[PDB]
Amino acid sequence: MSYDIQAWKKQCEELLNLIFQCEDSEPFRQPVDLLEYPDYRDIIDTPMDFATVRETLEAGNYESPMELCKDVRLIFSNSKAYTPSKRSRIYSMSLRLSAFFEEHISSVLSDYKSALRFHKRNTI
Ligand SMILES: [Ca+2]
Repeated sequence: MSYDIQAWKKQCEELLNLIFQCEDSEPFRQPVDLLEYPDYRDIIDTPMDFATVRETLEAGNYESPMELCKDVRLIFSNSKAYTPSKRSRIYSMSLRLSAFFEEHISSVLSDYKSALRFHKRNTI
């Protein structure tokens, strides 16, 4: 629907589904095992992963798609910070998936911004 403040929830649910099914998401699907990799929290302040993102959205615990976007971007910035070189195949995966996410999220954010101005201002 045009001017739908709820539309982002379905749009982001679909986008996450397409990310989970993409081979490039494999390293990012689940929280890093902090017991297997006990230096991970030495480097990364705030772990994030696509399963946490998907559960947060399904729970209704994101206020806006900007919040979900900030979490997804944290996945990719965490991977950049943790991986040791741009030669890492894991970093390479994070670049391909990042570029895919950013291509699709822009219209979700734009559509949400317009919907919210309508929600706040309309005299229907
Ligand atoms: Ca790095």
